[PDB]
Amino acid sequence: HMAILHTQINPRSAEFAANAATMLEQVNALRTLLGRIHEGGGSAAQARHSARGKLLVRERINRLLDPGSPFLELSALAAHEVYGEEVAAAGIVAGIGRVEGVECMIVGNDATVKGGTYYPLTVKKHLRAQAIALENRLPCIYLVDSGGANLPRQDEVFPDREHFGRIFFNQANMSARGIPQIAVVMGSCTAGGAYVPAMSDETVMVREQATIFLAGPPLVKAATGEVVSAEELGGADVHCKVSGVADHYAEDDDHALAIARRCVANLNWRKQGQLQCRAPRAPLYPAEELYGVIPADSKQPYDVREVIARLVDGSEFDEFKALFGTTLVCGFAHLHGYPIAILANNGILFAEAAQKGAHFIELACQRGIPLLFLQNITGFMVGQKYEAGGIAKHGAKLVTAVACARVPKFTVLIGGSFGAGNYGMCGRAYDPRFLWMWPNARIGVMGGEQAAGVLAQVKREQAERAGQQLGVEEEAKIKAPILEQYEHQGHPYYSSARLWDDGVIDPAQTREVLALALSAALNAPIEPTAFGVFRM
Amino acid sequence: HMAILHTQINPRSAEFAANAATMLEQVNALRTLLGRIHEGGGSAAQARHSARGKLLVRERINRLLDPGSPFLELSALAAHEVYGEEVAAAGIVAGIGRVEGVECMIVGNDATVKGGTYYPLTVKKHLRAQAIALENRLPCIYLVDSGGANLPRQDEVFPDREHFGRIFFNQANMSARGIPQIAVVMGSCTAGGAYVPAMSDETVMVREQATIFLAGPPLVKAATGEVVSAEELGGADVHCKVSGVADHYAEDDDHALAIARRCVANLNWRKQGQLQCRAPRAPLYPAEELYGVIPADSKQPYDVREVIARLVDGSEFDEFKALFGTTLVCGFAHLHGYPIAILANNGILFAEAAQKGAHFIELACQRGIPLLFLQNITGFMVGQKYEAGGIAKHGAKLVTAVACARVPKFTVLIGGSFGAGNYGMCGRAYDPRFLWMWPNARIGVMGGEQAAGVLAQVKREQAERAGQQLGVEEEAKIKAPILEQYEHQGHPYYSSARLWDDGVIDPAQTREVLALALSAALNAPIEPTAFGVFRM
Amino acid sequence: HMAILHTQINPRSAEFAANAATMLEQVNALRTLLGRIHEGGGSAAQARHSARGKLLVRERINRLLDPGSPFLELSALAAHEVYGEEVAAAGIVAGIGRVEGVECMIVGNDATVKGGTYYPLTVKKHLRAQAIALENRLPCIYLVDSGGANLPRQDEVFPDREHFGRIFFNQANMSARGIPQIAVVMGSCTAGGAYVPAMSDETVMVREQATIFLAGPPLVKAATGEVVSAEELGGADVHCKVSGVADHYAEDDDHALAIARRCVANLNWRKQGQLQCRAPRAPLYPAEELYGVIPADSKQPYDVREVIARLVDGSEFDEFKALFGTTLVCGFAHLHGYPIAILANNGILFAEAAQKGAHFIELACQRGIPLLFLQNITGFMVGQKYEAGGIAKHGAKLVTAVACARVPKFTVLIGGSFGAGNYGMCGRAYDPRFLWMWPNARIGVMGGEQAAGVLAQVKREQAERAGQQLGVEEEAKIKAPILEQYEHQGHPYYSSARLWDDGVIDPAQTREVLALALSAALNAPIEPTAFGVFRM
Repeated sequence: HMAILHTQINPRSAEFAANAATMLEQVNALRTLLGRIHEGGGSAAQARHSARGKLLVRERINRLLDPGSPFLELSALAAHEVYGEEVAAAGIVAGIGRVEGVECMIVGNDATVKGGTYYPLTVKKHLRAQAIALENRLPCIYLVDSGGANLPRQDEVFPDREHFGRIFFNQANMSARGIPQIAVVMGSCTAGGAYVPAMSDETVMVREQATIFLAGPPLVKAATGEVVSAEELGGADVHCKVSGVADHYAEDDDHALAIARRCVANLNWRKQGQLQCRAPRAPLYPAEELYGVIPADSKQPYDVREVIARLVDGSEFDEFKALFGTTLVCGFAHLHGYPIAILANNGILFAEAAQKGAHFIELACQRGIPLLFLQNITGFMVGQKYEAGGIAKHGAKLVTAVACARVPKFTVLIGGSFGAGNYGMCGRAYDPRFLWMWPNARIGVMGGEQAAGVLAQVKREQAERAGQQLGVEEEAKIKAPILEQYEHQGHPYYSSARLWDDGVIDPAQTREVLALALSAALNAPIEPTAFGVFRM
Repeated sequence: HMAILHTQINPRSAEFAANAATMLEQVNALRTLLGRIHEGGGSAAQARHSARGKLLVRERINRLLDPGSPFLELSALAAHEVYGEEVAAAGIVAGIGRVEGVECMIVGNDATVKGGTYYPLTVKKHLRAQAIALENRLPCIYLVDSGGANLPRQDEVFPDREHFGRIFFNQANMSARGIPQIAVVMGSCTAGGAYVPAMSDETVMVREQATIFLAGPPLVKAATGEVVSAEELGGADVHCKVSGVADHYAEDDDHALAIARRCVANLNWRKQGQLQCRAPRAPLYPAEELYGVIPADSKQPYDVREVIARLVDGSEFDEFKALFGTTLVCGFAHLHGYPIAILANNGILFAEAAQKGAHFIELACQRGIPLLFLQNITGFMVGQKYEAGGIAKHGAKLVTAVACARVPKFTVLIGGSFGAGNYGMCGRAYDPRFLWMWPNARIGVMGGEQAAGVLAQVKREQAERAGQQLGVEEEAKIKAPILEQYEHQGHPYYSSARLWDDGVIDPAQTREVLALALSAALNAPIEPTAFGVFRM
Repeated sequence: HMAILHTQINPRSAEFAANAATMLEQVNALRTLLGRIHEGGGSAAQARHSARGKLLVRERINRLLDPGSPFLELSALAAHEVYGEEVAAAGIVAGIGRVEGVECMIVGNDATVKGGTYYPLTVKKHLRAQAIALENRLPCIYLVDSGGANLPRQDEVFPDREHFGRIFFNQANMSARGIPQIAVVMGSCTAGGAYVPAMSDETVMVREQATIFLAGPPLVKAATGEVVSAEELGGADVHCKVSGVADHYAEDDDHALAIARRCVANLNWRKQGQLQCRAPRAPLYPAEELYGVIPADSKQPYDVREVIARLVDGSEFDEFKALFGTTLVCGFAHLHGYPIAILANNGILFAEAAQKGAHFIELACQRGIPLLFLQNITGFMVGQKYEAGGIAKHGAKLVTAVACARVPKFTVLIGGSFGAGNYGMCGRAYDPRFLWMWPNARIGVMGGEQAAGVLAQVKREQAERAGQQLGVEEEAKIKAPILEQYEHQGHPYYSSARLWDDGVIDPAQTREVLALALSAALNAPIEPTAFGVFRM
């Protein structure tokens, strides 16, 4: 009770309503866009797929999952506005859900989106799902239905370390670590794509539908003159009865998914992570109040404890160093019964805030407690006295602690994510198990207004050094392209299309997403931490 | 002696001379291009740098290295023809050489190239050098001299996992593993760049020259009105005497490099890798004969043992399964006294060749012997009988073995690198410690001629299904853009500019590069291998 | 060469001569006192011992050691001026020397000193020798010749954790760790003392001389009326032929020592510690110049680098953070070829000096380099701004680093050792492998002058609050007992008598003692370090 956060927010105030209006405009747009993405290649394409007697990928996932199972979908906005045409969800629906009680990473190709072909971001998404499965020890189920690669961009799909070949490196190394690899082939699987089922531990194929071959009919004809249909070349009868490239023969998609559930039921699976949990308790304030907590003006300060109060159990928060380095709020809580250690920005980073954050992370790592980072950061304090005071080495303490911490880390961008502050708050390069972004958030090497000031601040010198002065409209016009660049490149949709995050989410779903992610992370053991040299 | 490879090549034949002419045209072009890249930002830029009393980056590396030390330079062709202007070596010179007898990874910014600013490929190159240092346990020395980031492309430099923030994640985790991180600041170091020295274990700064600050003079003026020079804000006096962000105060570049050598002399360094070596012996045939070994026609078969004979000690090679799966040559040898296990393409991959290769890799992993992959691969055999014979699962055995092998692996692309064959031969996604490409090599998801045939093979159908036939010139014109795409995207310069490889090399330097790489790899221990499930 | 320390000291100056006079007065007194202690119980007692046909303990050690072997003697000043009578070296001569090439801890009772009975400090000395053997992995050889315990002080010899019973706990646990325990019984061994040979792995006894029994003749007579001589009760014939309490029967002391050498020759001993060493080089300046380096006034500042220059190889020293936190000098060197990391006081501790020292210790622990602490410390800076600046938490960083460091640590008190500064500089509670004290050094919770000021500063208030003032002689008389207390309790002889150190040494022998200690420490492996939470 003494740890309870008492809100100073009034859901009925004019300020709260203005904040909610600004946030809901973005949340409503996100819901509408996700609804469109759910349709894949669109009505006509979905109809052609169903006419082939195939279940759509989202229906396949629905039937694969235990009835009523939550599904944490990853990167639904992948590829949004990137290519010359729509490539919904980058052509793959991926996420974590329960199958025979086991949390599995499910990756399914959407053949209604450009025939299921792999664009550069399709590869990135398949690889990110595998990184999450490796880091959290999640059995993988690949629902294969892909017609090939985006050839005009083959140089961005095939050769490098993070290109298509890495999918198989990942399958083999996960299998070697005892993380089961299951493939369900439900359509085309050609050339290197054949290694998805061949390099899976168990492989199911749908008869008179699925095919697997290193070289398809056109290439066989071209190279040998041999004429053969896809079914005769590599259909289910060939691979389940003769070659053994597959292990289970399914009558149709529904049967294939039921066999995949049987495969999971026989994994003898045991979760290895352990935390001291409490009975879950809900926060004391409704999640939808988060819509009115963030000021409509992204530069306006507010008490980030108001966000924490709506995410944690019983709105209880035991704050660490509450009166020191007050621009970084740190403290312990529970979320759906799991103990968590929270770091949340509450102003510009000062050296004392970075010192505090590093010490707080040392406590969480000593105790094996997961870390939650709530980012709203524009930068550090500036000026001669701050640099002389060593702000670079104090920020370094925080970054070293974040980088070395081995407990599961989770990051939510609830406001700005700019410059070096992103690193100290566990941005994407610091491997939080999952990173999500709210619809109001923005990210960039610097804020657009700062970047614009430099082109302006400079153009003025070029004018003065000519006995002239820049006018008001003149300066506005000079700044325009830069402001536009940062708003475009920093928008949640731009970030999410490129997988700089695992999803843009409705703020009111933050607690649910974190609860599913924490449970998933506990399939793997909580590891001890070794810190590198701290520059004192 | 019984293991000696007796050549069937005649250095005086007309065929050998034709092959040599074709190869030397490419080798001569590579040498000329490397000579140009050595000049950095060019004559005028190098002159402005020297007039500031600064040593050029390659001269700094020359003085840092032990006298006479070989230097294995990484990715000199980075960024070639990628941006709208020349960005020589992507603005960083990186490589491995001896400093006080210790093999160190040296990464130096070239301030004569766009002020040392970080373009997207500059970040990729800095990260690749750190991956090599982590994987081979090499102390790192960063010669910092960078004016910032390529802002128009900030979205490709800053936010994601493989962007700028990963440099610090890497420094901290290497420090935690006991791989020393040394920074020598010799120019500008601003914003997030300040974390290079702040997050190094020991940091040297050149007085009245080097500066370090999270926010520079322009930003301090804009935010507080405070006017301060770069030297007063974060010069060596400030950071060595007051803040402690730096640890060593240098009088000039020469002194800074001498202090860096003292830092390495006190690392108490011991190499952890061990192999049973023999006294080194040279091959029996001159390295320059390699220029005439590769047929001028890249599609013409030749005996790859002729390449092996010119790379290994005494030209001795103990071949494994010589008469089975003969399109993949496998065997043991020594290179500069180090035992190695070689896999080299000698035709199209058949199931038996993949079976053989997987078994051979099991022997090398059981014994702790490094693997060398010589790639010249166009694909697998095609047709109904090959797919029914399980070629996909036999290829899978090879890929699983390559992916799981924990002994040091090295890959040289000596011809084609196409499709799934790239994976089984340890392409970039399989983490060979180093991967190099010869000047005649080509890489792609498929060969340009195969891709062209599909657009053609198809356009003919569209014509026939119209009672028409495609003419000879008509077909040539249809195929032209595809052939061009694959030759452009598959050229060694295109691959190397993007770091799909660690360097395009003169074939005659292959043995030397491999000897330096093998020695470097032995700073780390040789690890045991755990294989995933093999699909029998 | 660039790392060479160039002295600013003139061996011919008047100041140097004054310093040397003050130091040599103390060094000469120490040599004379050690010469007296060498005589044990004195001429008559040594004569009675020799008349029994027994070799004196120092002659036994001389014959046990390899010819020419150095001997690092521990705590020769133990018990000096503690009891009502002389108890030279607390009745035990202990130290490390080579026996059949193996560095062994030798502990020999001196039966000429109070019949070899154990006074409280005799127990402390025996236990300290065993702690050094356990921590450095040194085989132990106990030359037993003790008549019992100092009964009037039995409560300080027998019951507690650090009392006599701990000797056997130590023998058993060292044997369990594979650190050989060898006993050579050369005189009396009674009651609990019988467990020295019974709990040794191998035991030698001198015939018609050595005896072992849980209860001697007087007690057997008192309890059973049985009359038996010591020889008949527990002589060598009884224990080597009948009971098996001993394993080797010796004709005389000389033979017993030769058998002990055979026992060591068969230990199959291998040293487990490894460092990257260099060829040893002498310092560039004579060791005897150290006599003139320390100012005659213990409160006068001097450059501690002048001490370092006369201790390390080639007088080479690579200083870390030379211009920051300048009151704590930190840097790397070699001593008799061994790499070492030195921390040396050079003024009052400031927060920056403590930060620097903690960072320096992190480097030494990361690299596995032994630490050398040269203490001359009076305290930390005082006042409101220093406490507000967090001096307590910055000092805490240094103490945490010292406490957790697992590399071998060595401490030499070359001046003051006062208050909390003692802890941060690796005082006795921080387990340096060895701690020595120079003859000019002083130790205390605070300096005598500060303690005296408080009694005075206070007595003045009591006088003023009475309308009176304290006179000059009055104040001097008030301060007298306190100044006397601290000079008496802080003198090297007082510390050494109580084993707060392992020996008071001639400053010119510091390098030799450290070289023997470093070699000894390398019998054990160099262990990695785990730091506790650093309070940032």
